[PDB]
Amino acid sequence: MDVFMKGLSKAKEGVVAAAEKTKQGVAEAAGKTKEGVLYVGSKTKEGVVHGVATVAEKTKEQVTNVGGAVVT
Amino acid sequence: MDVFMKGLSKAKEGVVAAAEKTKQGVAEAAGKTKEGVLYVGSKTKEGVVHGVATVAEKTKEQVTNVGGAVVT
Amino acid sequence: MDVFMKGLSKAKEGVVAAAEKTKQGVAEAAGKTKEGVLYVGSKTKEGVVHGVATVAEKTKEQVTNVGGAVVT
Amino acid sequence: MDVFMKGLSKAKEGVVAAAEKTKQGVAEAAGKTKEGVLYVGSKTKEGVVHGVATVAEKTKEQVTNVGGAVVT
Amino acid sequence: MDVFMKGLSKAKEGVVAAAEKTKQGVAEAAGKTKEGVLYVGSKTKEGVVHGVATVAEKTKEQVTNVGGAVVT
Amino acid sequence: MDVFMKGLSKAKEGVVAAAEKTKQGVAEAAGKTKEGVLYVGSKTKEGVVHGVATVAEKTKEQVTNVGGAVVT
Repeated sequence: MDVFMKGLSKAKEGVVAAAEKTKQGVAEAAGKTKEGVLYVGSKTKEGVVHGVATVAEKTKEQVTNVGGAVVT
Repeated sequence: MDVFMKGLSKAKEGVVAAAEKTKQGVAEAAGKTKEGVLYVGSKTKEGVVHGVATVAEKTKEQVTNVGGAVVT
Repeated sequence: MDVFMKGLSKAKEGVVAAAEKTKQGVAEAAGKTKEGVLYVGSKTKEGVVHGVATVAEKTKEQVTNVGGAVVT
Repeated sequence: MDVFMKGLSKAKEGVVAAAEKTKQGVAEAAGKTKEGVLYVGSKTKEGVVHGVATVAEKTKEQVTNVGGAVVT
Repeated sequence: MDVFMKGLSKAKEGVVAAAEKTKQGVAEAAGKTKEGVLYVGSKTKEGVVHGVATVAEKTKEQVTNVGGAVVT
Repeated sequence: MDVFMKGLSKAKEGVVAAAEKTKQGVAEAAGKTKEGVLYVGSKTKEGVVHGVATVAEKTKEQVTNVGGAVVT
């Protein structure tokens, strides 16, 4: 539940770039997150949690652009 | 539950860049986070949590841009 | 639950850069965080937590930009 | 956005009564309430607010029952 | 945004009564309340707020019951 | 945003009563309350606030019960 607002992003002879909560080359395994969570008289059971992640880029001469400007 | 607001991002003969809570080349394993969490008369059980992560970039001549401007 | 506000980010013949709580080349394993967490008459049990993380960049001639400007 | 849950309300030779957030003989005028309200880059204007309320019961021998049991 | 939970309200040869956040004979005028309210880059204007309330019960021999048991 | 939890309210040859944040015979005028309120880069203007409240019960032989048991 994220809110993103941008009023009047004006650019003239320039660059108005903006990159929010971006993931790039990220490996996550068996993680638990909780935001704005309410438990009232509740029960929760959970067994073994097994997770494995991997991010392997073998790269050369890459131009990656998640938002913004790249002039090469 | 994050809120991102930007009013009048104006640029002229320049650069207005902005990068928020970005992850890049990040490895997370078996982590637990809690933000704004309320437990009321609740029970929670959890078994073994096994996690493994890996981020390996073998790279040369990379131009990565998550927001902003890159002029090369 | 983070709040990001920026009013009138104006740039002229210059650079207005901003990078918030960014992670880059970060390895986390079996960590527990708690922000604004309330326990009321609650029980919580947890088993063995096993985690392993790794971030290995073997790199040369990289131009990484998470927000801001990079002119090379 | 209220939640009301009742599990196994059992009664035997007795009374299981329950009255939640009830109003009775209540007068409200020109009040403003806000619960879980989020304003993001918003404008709000409001003129004169004129309100008048009145609750007048001229009564005798009344048996009022909002939930529960009344044995007279 | 209130939560009401009741597990196993059992009664035998007795009374299990419960009255939550009840108003009775209450007069409110020109009051402002705020619970869990977030303002982000917002403007709010408000004019004169005029309010008047009144609760007048001229009563005799009344049996009022908002939840619970009344045996008379 | 109030939370009300009750587990196993059992009664036998007795009384299990419970009254939470109840108002009765309460007069409020031009009051301002704030709970868990966050202002970020926000403006708020407010004019004259005029309020008047009144609670007048002229009563005899009243049996009022907001939760609990009344045996008369």
